[PDB]
Amino acid sequence: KDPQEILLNEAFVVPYGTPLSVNFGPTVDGDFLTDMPDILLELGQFKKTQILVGVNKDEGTAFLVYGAPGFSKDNNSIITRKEFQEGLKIFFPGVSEFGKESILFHYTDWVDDQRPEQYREALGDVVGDYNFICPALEFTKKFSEWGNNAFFYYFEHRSSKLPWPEWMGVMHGYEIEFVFGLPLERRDQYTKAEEILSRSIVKRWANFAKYGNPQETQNNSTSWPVFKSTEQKYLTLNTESTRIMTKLRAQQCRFWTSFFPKV
Amino acid sequence: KDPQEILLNEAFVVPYGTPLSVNFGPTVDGDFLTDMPDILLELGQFKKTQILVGVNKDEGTAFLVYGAPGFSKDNNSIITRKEFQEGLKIFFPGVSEFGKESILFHYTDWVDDQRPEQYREALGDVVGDYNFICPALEFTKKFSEWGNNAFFYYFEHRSSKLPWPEWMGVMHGYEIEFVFGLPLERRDQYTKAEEILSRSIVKRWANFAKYGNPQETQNNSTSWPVFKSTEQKYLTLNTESTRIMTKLRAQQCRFWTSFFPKV
Amino acid sequence: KDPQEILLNEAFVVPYGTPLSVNFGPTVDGDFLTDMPDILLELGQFKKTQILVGVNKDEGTAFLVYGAPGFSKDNNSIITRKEFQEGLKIFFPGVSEFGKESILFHYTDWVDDQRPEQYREALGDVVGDYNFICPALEFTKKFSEWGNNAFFYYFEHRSSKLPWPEWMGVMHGYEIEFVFGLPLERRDQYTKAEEILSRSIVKRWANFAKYGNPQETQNNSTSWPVFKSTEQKYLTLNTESTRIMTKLRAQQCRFWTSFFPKV
Ligand SMILES: *[C@@H]1O[C@H](CO[C@H]2O[C@@H](C)[C@@H](O)[C@@H](O)[C@@H]2O)[C@@H](O[C@@H]2O[C@H](CO)[C@@H](O)[C@H](O)[C@H]2NC(C)=O)[C@H](O)[C@H]1NC(C)=O
Ligand SMILES: *[C@@H]1O[C@H](CO[C@H]2O[C@@H](C)[C@@H](O)[C@@H](O)[C@@H]2O)[C@@H](O[C@@H]2O[C@H](CO)[C@@H](O)[C@H](O)[C@H]2NC(C)=O)[C@H](O)[C@H]1NC(C)=O
Ligand SMILES: *[C@@H]1O[C@H](CO[C@H]2O[C@@H](C)[C@@H](O)[C@@H](O)[C@@H]2O)[C@@H](O[C@@H]2O[C@H](CO)[C@@H](O)[C@H](O)[C@H]2NC(C)=O)[C@H](O)[C@H]1NC(C)=O
Ligand SMILES: *[C@@H]1O[C@H](CO)[C@@H](O)[C@H](O)[C@H]1NC(C)=O
Ligand SMILES: *[C@@H]1O[C@H](CO)[C@@H](O)[C@H](O)[C@H]1NC(C)=O
Ligand SMILES: *[C@@H]1O[C@H](CO)[C@@H](O)[C@H](O)[C@H]1NC(C)=O
Ligand SMILES: [Cl-]
Ligand SMILES: [Cl-]
Ligand SMILES: [Cl-]
Ligand SMILES: [Cl-]
Ligand SMILES: [Cl-]
Ligand SMILES: [Cl-]
Ligand SMILES: [Cl-]
Ligand SMILES: [Cl-]
Ligand SMILES: [Cl-]
Ligand SMILES: [K+]
Ligand SMILES: [K+]
Ligand SMILES: [K+]
Ligand SMILES: [K+]
Ligand SMILES: [K+]
Ligand SMILES: [K+]
Repeated sequence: KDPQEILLNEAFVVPYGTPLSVNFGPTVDGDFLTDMPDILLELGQFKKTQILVGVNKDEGTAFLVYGAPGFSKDNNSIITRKEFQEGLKIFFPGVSEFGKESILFHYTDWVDDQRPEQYREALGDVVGDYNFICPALEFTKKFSEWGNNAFFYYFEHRSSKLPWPEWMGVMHGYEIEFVFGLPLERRDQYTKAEEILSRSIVKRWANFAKYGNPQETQNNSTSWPVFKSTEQKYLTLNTESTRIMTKLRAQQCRFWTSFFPKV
Repeated sequence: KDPQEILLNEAFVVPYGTPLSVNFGPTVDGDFLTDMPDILLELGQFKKTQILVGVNKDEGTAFLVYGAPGFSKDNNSIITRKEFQEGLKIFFPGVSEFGKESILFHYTDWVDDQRPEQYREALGDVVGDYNFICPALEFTKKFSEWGNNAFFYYFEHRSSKLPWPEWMGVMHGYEIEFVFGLPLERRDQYTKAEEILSRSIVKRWANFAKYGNPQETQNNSTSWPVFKSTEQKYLTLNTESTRIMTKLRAQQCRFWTSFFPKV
Repeated sequence: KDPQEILLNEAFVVPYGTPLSVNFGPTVDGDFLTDMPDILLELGQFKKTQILVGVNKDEGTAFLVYGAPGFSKDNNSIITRKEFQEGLKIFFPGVSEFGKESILFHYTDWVDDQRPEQYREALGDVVGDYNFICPALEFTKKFSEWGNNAFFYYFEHRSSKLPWPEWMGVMHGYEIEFVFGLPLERRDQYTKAEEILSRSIVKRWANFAKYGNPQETQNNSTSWPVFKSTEQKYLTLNTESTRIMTKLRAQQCRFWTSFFPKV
């Protein structure tokens, strides 16, 4: 077959896709991957070395405009309860009714004003916590239980040049340009504070690669503590103040990690 | 003398007052107070029991409009470096030039954009950290070193009905109405979220008085951990999310507590 | 160029030198030195082995007669406050006025008699603590935090044959002849007690090189304890009594190490 014909048909090999559909991805091949990876991770079979792991504040939002009803990059995407329910259908196509109600339940006990943005925000969190944040935090706990140093960050700066709308917040993919040092180029219309954040991140990544320890040691910076099961400290990355915090998304991940998999 | 004549002359018994002038306050009388209290605190001579201690996010701002030049409750109070320097004169009347430059130094290493509000914000912090926040945190460390449980909070909600302007933030005195439960009165034009914050605070204060432990135990609330020297955990009080944080104002209080007193 | 012409011009490559001017010294070349060394030290990138580190009691004095006003090797160098201030100019040429006042402040709170030698002594200490003693003690703490044994000494014997005057005390460079065993030569007009001190030092250095442990094990000598962050024990070297002491120059080094670098 010519390549186009393979590509054109890729989208349909699946009965129903989601916006995060991975039609063709990694498998347990007996070669690159000798067993189910959940089992390797659990039983400590992996390279012993240091890791640096992190997530952005609004991982799930990018995906809502590729299919969830009531969403648009061109308006404020205030959605109703019903639209929320329909969005869960779109993101959780093979899940029992009870599976879906349980998500609705975990994410809609409002605190508390009847804010119009309640449902729009809950859907972004749902998508981001299940698909990105809770699996990242779970890999870091399990990896670190076998003795190696790990460091965990939570990126909460929204690029001043972001072409997406405000409601989508600190989006998935939009730390990359900080890590690669784009805002160090003064000609580029990023702010002074963005220049400084990128410089500090670039230093911490570089020190991690060279020395295994993602510190910025010269400019009175906050020390990045190791992530240990038990305390679960992480470092926030932002323009205002860098903070040491504990137990990211603790209630949400208990839901995704210990209950949802049974469903 | 008639009372008016005593009152009229109270303001002048002092060569130069500040907006926080306490012309007539507590003294070491040999009776109520048997020694200099700094010495009692240091050497562990005080009632052994539990304490609950806290501060508001912008303690110092209320005072800037009673004398600092360039300030007004009726505009945004953008001040220059020079006006800052003059404000230090107003707040630190008996202090050497070097004493004042040292404050300027600690508080004006900008991060970093040349934001117009830099000087206005630094002056509020200066006034609040010296007069309220660092002495509160220091009393709590010293008290807790002798064995008793202590709990520390940082109140960061600005009342929706605050008649003062926005720049003044979470002002000194404006937690009181939350503690006394004014926003529980639905007729009063506070928001739903304010109602819930006040209800939770009132419960925590009440449980502290009855049981010595300022927990809200029924509504999946964040546990308030004891404040210990070493970890120095505190609880944030706000409408969005309640957090456990460590070492409030650590760099600023090291300045006020260990250096400024020598000056 | 002929060598003389390079040498003649070396002194002027610098806008203003101090008596400790190092016009041409080590650099981060990418070769011998792969990164800024403060960063290597902080992050534990160095040979892991034992170290022996120390300083003399009056490191800074030798330098005062190469430029500080009011100093002379031929008189008692009683200087005034003003001369002190001028000496700080000579030793701290690129430092802000505030930087200089802060030194004056740390070093001139007299205890307390108005002794005429107050200013002369404070200037020697200033020069010695900043340039030699606090950096030595800081390298030893940081080195030892990564697990290796370290030993720290404070040499306080003034050679009986010292051609410099008395006020200059236990000068920089004048332990060397003890380490190399010059006073073991009985023909040389050093005292009996100096002979014994040199013999003990030579033994301790030799045992350190051979065995990693700078003990003198045969003559009922004081054991030299390892220097650990936390306790910070050191050994004094003198003719009368050898002592174990803690936290050399603790108040002065807190000044040089944690505050002065910001200035
Ligand atoms: C925000 O936009 C969405 C997205 O759909 C629309 O895109 C808009 C920018 C709009 O101008 C229109 O061209 C396009 O249909 C709106 O969702 C749509 O809602 C309308 C109701 O009139 C329905 O016809 C559609 O079913 C629905 N489309 C999808 C894909 O869900 C949404 O109402 C709007 N919300 C606002 C302004 O809050
Ligand atoms: C904000 O207001 C201050 C306060 O002083 C003024 O109050 C204003 C609301 C104003 O309308 C006027 O009635 C009153 O004087 C301003 O500070 C003043 O600045 C002016 C410069 O024109 C000086 O004349 C005064 O010295 C000074 N007063 C004091 C007490 O400091 C300030 O300039 C203004 N700032 C803004 C708009 O950013
Ligand atoms: C100690 O000596 C200094 C050094 O300067 C002088 O050296 C002396 C030994 C002296 O005999 C003279 O030959 C030479 O000038 C004295 O400092 C000098 O003070 C004089 C005041 O008469 C000034 O003329 C100089 O500015 C100053 N020189 C320098 C280089 O600073 C100092 O007064 C003297 N102190 C004593 C005796 O306590
Ligand atoms: C450290 O120093 C200055 C700010 O005072 C700045 O130019 C530089 O970017 C900082 N370095 C890092 C790695 O953040
Ligand atoms: C607990 O329960 C409900 C919210 O579900 C609320 O009415 C009440 O105020 C809460 N109680 C406290 C003490 O916060
Ligand atoms: C030990 O013994 C004698 C003194 O009793 C002396 O001659 C010798 O120098 C001492 N040795 C050392 C290494 O100090
Ligand atoms: Cl329903
Ligand atoms: Cl490790
Ligand atoms: Cl915690
Ligand atoms: Cl200035
Ligand atoms: Cl108790
Ligand atoms: Cl911490
Ligand atoms: Cl003076
Ligand atoms: Cl060792
Ligand atoms: Cl001690
Ligand atoms: K968040
Ligand atoms: K459930
Ligand atoms: K704050
Ligand atoms: K200072
Ligand atoms: K000494
Ligand atoms: K200082």
